[PDB]
Amino acid sequence: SGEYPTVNEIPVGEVRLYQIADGVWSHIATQSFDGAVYPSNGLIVRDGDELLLIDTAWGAKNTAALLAEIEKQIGLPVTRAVSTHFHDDRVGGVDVLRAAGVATYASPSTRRLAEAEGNEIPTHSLEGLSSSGDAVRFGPVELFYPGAAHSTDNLVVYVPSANVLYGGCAVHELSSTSAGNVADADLAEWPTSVERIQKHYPEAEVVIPGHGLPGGLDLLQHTANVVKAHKN
Ligand SMILES: C[C@@H](c1cccc2c(-c3ccc(CS(C)(=O)=O)c(F)c3)c(C(=O)O)[nH]c12)N1C[C@@H](CCCN)OC1=O
Ligand SMILES: [Zn+2]
Ligand SMILES: [Zn+2]
Repeated sequence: SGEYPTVNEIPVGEVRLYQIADGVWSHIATQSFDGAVYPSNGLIVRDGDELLLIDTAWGAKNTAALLAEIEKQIGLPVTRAVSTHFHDDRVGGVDVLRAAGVATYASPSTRRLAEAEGNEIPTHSLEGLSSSGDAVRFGPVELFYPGAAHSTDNLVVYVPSANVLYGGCAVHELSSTSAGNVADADLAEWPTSVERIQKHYPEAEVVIPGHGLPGGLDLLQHTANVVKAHKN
């Protein structure tokens, strides 16, 4: 009934949308992994009479449910998707998208990592993002490569019309007590990468983490804090 939906409020397989700003929504889904249930976020950005999707809903059936929820709540076609790193909460569902008319994109790094680790593989490579600090425009967003953080390939997304910063899994929610799943993380580089985000997007008004509740710019500093304390 209007608050941001949390992990215990979304059964695995169902998707909810949350209006962030005019023409900007997050999507929230839940998934089981190693015997625990986790929420995850993605983004939807209105692109004229089309929609740009950022990240899958963490699995094929969740991503089919995402498409159905978008048609119910928004009713515009998803034409393009970007995955912001290679893990299953970002690319799991790319095959569903690709069979539903969606052109799927990721950096070449993400594509190579997804292929090597047996995850689903976006079709199109996003050049111009291979050095930290790089930025490119993609429809109504800017894609930014901050450097290694949660993963070496992680991208963040800015919606300039709304000053919405979608951090993906390089950014954690304020309640987080650790740096999440650090399997592929670079804990030493992560604070430097967060500093790059902070410097590049100082006018962000909403910051959305890869998992959990959106907030303001404090999510970036909180992320740096928990990552440094995790590493130590
Ligand atoms: C599929 C993904 C994965 C699965 C399950 C959980 C997560 C979490 C996670 C965990 C805890 C918290 C709460 S908290 C900040 O308070 O600790 C959280 F917010 C997020 C993250 C993330 O942190 O983004 N991701 C997860 N996987 C799998 C793995 C693949 C490695 C392949 N080489 O790595 C990875 O990320
Ligand atoms: Zn990840
Ligand atoms: Zn994640």
